[PDB]
Amino acid sequence: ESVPVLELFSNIWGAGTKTAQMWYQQGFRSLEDIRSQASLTTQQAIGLKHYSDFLERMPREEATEIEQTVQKAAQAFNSGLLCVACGSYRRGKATCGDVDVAITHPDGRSHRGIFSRLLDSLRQEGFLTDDLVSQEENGQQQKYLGVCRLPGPGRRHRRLDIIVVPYSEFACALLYFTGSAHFNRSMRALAKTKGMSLSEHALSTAVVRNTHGCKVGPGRVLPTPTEKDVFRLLGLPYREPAERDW
DNA sequence: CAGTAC
DNA sequence: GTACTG
Repeated sequence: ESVPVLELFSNIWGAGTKTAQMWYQQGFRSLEDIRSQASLTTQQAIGLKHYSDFLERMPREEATEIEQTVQKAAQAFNSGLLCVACGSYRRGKATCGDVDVAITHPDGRSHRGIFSRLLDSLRQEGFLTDDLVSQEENGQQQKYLGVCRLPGPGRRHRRLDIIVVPYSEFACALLYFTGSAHFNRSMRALAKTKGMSLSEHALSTAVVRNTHGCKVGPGRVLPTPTEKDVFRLLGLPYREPAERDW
């Protein structure tokens, strides 16, 4: 009966195995026990009150409405901005556990300062209901993880991820956000073999390494306007997102 | 460390 | 395999 309890606790957002185990040793057995007695982070507190909803996958159609809600608000600030949903949605599978949204501008200048008031604009609609994390200091990009909910009767809370990237990095950002995770690992794993490096920011060549293969060199960054450029520079056949669902 | 994003 | 903040 311990294993199921570790399952129950691990399905709380923000809680993993180490926390589930600690909660078990404290004698906690139910979600009610956790809510009333355990020390929760604001994250864990939010994931616990949205436990059922976060546990339910969403239809592709509803993920569209979520992206468009983001898209419309973002563009109101600017016509130029691109709001492309990634992750499970872009890979084209029928259900989504979350909605990943990448945002950029063709020029590479107009994207700055939007992130802060885009989030503010969404909160006024009543769209955003909770915030999980913010990474304002992330290179030239910002990432937000929060909880939204579409207008209307009988609607569930959903996990929402927003990142804002420069057009110089829009390629590797999409390559990261669409995934999948296993797919991203394998591709970056191949980069180490070829003496390169792949991040959500850029693909880099001439990357130095030591005897034990630990990285000591930043390498030089190769310009990649789109997803096909990085695929080509890696000596690999391009694959569509649907083909990326590993 | 632990948990998370893909 | 990278890369964040908690």
